[PDB]
Amino acid sequence: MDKIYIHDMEFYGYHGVFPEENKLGQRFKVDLTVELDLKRAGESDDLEHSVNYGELFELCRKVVEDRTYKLVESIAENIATDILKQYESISRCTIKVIKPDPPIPGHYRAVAVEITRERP
Amino acid sequence: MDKIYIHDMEFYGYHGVFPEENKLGQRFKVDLTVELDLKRAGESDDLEHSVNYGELFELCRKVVEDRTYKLVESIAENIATDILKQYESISRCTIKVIKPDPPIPGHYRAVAVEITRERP
Amino acid sequence: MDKIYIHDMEFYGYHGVFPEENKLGQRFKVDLTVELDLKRAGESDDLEHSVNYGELFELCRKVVEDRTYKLVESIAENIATDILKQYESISRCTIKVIKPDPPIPGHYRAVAVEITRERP
Amino acid sequence: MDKIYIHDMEFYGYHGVFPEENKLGQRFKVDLTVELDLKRAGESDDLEHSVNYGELFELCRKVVEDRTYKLVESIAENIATDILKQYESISRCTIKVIKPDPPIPGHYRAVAVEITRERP
Amino acid sequence: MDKIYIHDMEFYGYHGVFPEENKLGQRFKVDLTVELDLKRAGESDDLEHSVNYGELFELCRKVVEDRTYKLVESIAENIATDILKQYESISRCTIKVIKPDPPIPGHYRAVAVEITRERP
Amino acid sequence: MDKIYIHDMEFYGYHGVFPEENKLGQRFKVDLTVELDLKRAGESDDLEHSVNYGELFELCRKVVEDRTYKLVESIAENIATDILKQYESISRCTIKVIKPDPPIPGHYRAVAVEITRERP
Amino acid sequence: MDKIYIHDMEFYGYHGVFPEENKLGQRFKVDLTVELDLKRAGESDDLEHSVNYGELFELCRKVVEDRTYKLVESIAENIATDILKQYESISRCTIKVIKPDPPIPGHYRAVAVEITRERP
Amino acid sequence: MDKIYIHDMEFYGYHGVFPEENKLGQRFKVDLTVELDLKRAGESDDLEHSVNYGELFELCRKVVEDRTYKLVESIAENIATDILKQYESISRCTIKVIKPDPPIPGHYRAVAVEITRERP
Repeated sequence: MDKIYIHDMEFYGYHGVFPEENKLGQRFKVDLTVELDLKRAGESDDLEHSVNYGELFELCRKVVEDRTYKLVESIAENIATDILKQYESISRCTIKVIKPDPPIPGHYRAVAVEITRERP
Repeated sequence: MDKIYIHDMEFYGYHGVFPEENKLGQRFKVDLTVELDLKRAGESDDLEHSVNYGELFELCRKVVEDRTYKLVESIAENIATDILKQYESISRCTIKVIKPDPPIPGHYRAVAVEITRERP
Repeated sequence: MDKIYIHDMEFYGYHGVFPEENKLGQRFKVDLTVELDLKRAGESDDLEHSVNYGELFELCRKVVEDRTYKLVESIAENIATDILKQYESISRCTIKVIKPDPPIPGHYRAVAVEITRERP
Repeated sequence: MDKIYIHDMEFYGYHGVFPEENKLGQRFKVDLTVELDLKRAGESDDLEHSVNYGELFELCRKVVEDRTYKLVESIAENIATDILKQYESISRCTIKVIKPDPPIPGHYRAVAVEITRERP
Repeated sequence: MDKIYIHDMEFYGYHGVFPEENKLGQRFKVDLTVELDLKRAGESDDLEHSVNYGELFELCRKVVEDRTYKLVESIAENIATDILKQYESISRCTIKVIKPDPPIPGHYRAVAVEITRERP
Repeated sequence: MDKIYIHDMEFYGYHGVFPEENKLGQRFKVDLTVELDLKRAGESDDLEHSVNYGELFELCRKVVEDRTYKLVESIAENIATDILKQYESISRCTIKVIKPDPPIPGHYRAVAVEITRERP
Repeated sequence: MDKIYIHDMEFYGYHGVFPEENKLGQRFKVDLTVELDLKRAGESDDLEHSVNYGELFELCRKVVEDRTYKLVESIAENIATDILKQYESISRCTIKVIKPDPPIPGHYRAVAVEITRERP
Repeated sequence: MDKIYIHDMEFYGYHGVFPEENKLGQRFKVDLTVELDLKRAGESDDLEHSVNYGELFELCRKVVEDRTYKLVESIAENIATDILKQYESISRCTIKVIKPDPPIPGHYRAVAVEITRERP
């Protein structure tokens, strides 16, 4: 189905299991995909037949920056949950939450969680 | 099925919902995928058994640069529509339209719309 | 299904078919994907309802750096095997092992092996 | 199924429709994916239960550099054809041939053709 | 002399000569370099003898995001001036203010201004 | 002195010694640096005391795309000359003209020429 | 003079002023440059007349990973000092210590310190 | 003075002190800069007054791929020497020879040597 993307949103949050992460904080990145039929929007050039991605950004901003969880998994679930609650037009969404600088002695690009959620 | 790609075409257009975007303009990027059986072209080395991607580029150039819409969704729909009208050989096409520098206070790589279209 | 990623882990190992590779060694990179239902972890914000990716990293570290095989294929199989043995919560995993600097006179980015493994 | 990759092989060839491309030549890039069950190779650490990707590279080198076609589509077909002829172990392969610097006045990253081929 | 760098700070600001830029805003990037004797700090491992680069970031964040000018030149002049004003130990500084997405119809990576300042 | 940059302007031109290049064309890139006192502009926030870099882009776009030379050296000389001719406040400039895709059989990122010019 | 470089060495260390950084750790990067006359080595193809850069790496790995300081300035000072101490043929060196992921709430690529050292 | 660059030439060579490197080989990269007066060439658009950079590439390809040394220092010395020997108009040159994949157990981007040469 037609999809809207928001690529590589960068936030600074305080999520983590260690209390030392809650004090220091670190970068968190989010990739967003929402599914929805967008033919009526492109047919009509009318934004009410689509979804404002500027709001989609503010949703992820609040979950990552205005809150503090232990698991990045909780970030993905609350982001996806809040997407499906407020946009009935969206049928399904895939949320990827990236932790690029975790306290994992080693060498890597990032660790990440990725979920797909739809309504029952 | 066999596919032709045109990766990361960069245009400068004036699409957007805000009138201040229509005056200033901004970058727009398009990723194109068309589906079509290309065995006969590779078997014969004859361009009429394939599709000239140089024309495929000019199609996207006109829709993004020679026109001004409100929604990038309308860019993807008109690009895909004009592909399917003029190339009967193409069975299906996926159009991705990227807005890398939208007026969204925040931090991200881009927002994008992506559709898949075929004939009825 | 919900997935955990570990992107682009870089190790230095001594795997290879040529004995001259076993003496010199070279870079090896691993991309990891594990499948598992992570709703209960995001619902509860409790790490025991998910998998510690810091351990997931140490698993790949041992297979690539604490051992020496002939084939990178054996790296992917042992990494995936050791994932499925120790985490019953993981249903399926996809392992990609990258050899970026092989003794292949030519020009390329990398050669890689990629497998998907689940329990019988 | 298990897969072997060769990422972003760079060659210099003389393929093209215009005679001016046949004289000047240009860069050509190839991404290769072959499908084959690699458990027996990783189980045994024995290269005869897998495929030498160094030969896989030389196959693409000859088709792109030792020959001159009109269409890049013919490059993908002959590469895939020669893969399936010489390696019965390979069940399916996907070939992507990239033309990064075509004579297309405009702005883009590349144009490319991508096919998937198996035995009848 | 010795140097401290703060590489590629990314902000969202509303600078610009045109009124449409002040309403819409756009990304702004800053590269910072300051010059000072760091030998005492490295020998003694004592921040008392160096400059907190977390403050240097806040100084830059202040000019770009807490203020709105017509010119990016004014960002560079006010960042620099604020530095020599507050840090006696800093002898010289080079400020580079990047406007990656200006309203210039064309194809480019960015435009920027760079200044170097010391005390008379 | 202080500096203005226009980083990685990308054009499509028909420069080249060989006649086949003039018919086919290829990408051309230009890095621009101009030197001038920017202190008045940053202090007063007044473009009257600086140089419109939107014009500096158009000057470069003029030489590369509105003209065809044999040498990229001629691009650099004509860009520079046009700058010192039109901008009294500019004391010195460095022009770098990149030919990323020349017809040189080989493996490389680009070839380029760079000149620096001031008034006698 | 002539120069040897060791570009973008990546380590994991526990440096930092805050106690939480010493417990958690983070990535540290180092760019190394040493200056020395290399003409004898290039003319004679004899390492006896140059410096083993495998040792230069181990010297850097020693300071970053075998030691823990408060300041990255101390990394640079101890790397440099260890170089001029052990390599008579090296006349001057420039050390740059990068902290890509400091606990600074904000958006940036990295912060770093850079020193240059010679003998009195 | 004015300059010509040949950026990131990639070769495959068999240089190295250890015998295992000579048997296996590895990538080698070269950055070239030559200095010369280019004003005549840019003013007259006449290659007669400049240097064919296609030859400069072949000179570099000659030393790296047609020869095998112990040291990368010898690559730089022989590339430079061959340049000042064959191009009277070139006043000075800087050669940088990159060994991206040396057999150093560790994590880094590359090691390299850089020399600058002029005539006595």
